[PDB]
Amino acid sequence: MAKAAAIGIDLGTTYSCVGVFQHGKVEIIANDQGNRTTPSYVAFTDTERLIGDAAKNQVALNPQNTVFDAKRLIGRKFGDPVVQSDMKHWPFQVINDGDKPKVQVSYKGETKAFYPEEISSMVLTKMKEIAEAYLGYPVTNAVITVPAYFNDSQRQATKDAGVIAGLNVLRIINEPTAAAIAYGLDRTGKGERNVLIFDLGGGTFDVSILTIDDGIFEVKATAGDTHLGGEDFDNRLVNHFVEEFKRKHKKDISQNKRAVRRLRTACERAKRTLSSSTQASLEIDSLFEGIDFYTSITRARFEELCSDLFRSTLEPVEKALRDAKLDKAQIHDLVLVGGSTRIPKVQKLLQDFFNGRDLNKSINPDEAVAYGAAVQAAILIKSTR
Ligand SMILES: Nc1ncnc2c1nc(Cl)n2[C@@H]1O[C@H](CO)[C@@H](O)[C@H]1O
Repeated sequence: MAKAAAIGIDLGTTYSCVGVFQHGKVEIIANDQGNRTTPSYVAFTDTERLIGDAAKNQVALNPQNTVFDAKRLIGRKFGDPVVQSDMKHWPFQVINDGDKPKVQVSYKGETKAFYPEEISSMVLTKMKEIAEAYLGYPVTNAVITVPAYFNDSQRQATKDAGVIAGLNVLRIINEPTAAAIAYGLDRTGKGERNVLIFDLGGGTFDVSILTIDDGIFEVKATAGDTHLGGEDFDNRLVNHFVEEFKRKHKKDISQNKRAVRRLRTACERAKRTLSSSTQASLEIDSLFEGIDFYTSITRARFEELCSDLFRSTLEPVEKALRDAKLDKAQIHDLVLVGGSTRIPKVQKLLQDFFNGRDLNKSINPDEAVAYGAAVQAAILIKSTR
């Protein structure tokens, strides 16, 4: 029953996703708000702890006590220059507990501090409960994914997050490996198969090159930008619309925190529409000083606004190829991961770079990692019996 069942969890930087493999198919499980992915956010309020959508939904009202980006801290020492640099950009407090970072917040009127693995365990507990509501019984066996570049300390702290969350961690597997499994790229028989995974998420960009030799995965190269993602594209749209509001009304809205956040969420929404329509409409009632902001933007203008950022995704692709010592024509498969890979201009730039090649994109790119983890979790629980 429950003991013969296992879930696959993509514990992402900005969003998490859970899947289950049963009756010959992967089911990506929707949360209680009907969303197939859940924000990797934990909010501490005057009455409760919120996880996911409810936590992300009140981030503007409670920024000091809304934790996100715990994955950037997990398995790291406080003195790590990555931690010291990131801390300057977070509205929540990060404290030092014997060279270990803790996020410090106000919860039910009291000061509390949490290890990154405790924050990530709250996200994992939510994914576990989302799976349990779908299945109708508690599932505790899980495969949890991590970036291919995670070291042993980061892998161990992710496993620790799983244990705190009440999950039996069958295995910690690499995100690009789970994506290659999702497309069945490890079941093509014999001979070395070179796979490139292009993973453009909400806040990070990862390029991975893998060689699959008779089911055995080998990481040949990892490249990318840990601070490039979908939210940089939302921010480019925001600057455009702030400048358009200034041209139409001779008013600067950039200082009105509420106006900027309402514009940001509307921009993120319009950006998604631009992946399937050649225009998107913004409909903001009373954006600033009672002025409605009803406008539109073409896909051509959005592509111009992010042109340099889209083009920058090709440097880590070239870098990964040189590190792996492979030319373009030596790559057998190209896999898209992350919601931002739905952007037509991004697909076109990657396909043209690989000389007109087809892209593996039939699986929802923000779901491919959980899909593969779910497949692996099923194989692993079956072998355990
Ligand atoms: N249809 C889409 N067109 C463009 N961007 C998209 C799309 N869907 C998602 Cl999710 N994202 C973005 O992916 C990230 C999460 O993986 C977020 O930045 C989200 O906006």
